[PDB]
Amino acid sequence: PTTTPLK
Ligand SMILES: *[C@H]1O[C@H](CO)[C@H](O)[C@H](O)[C@H]1NC(C)=O
Repeated sequence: PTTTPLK
């Protein structure tokens, strides 16, 4: 249910 500084 989250994310991260992807490309
Ligand atoms: C966001 O960065 C995190 C660092 O722990 C992970 O590498 C995660 O897979 C990244 N999200 C995406 C969509 O690449």
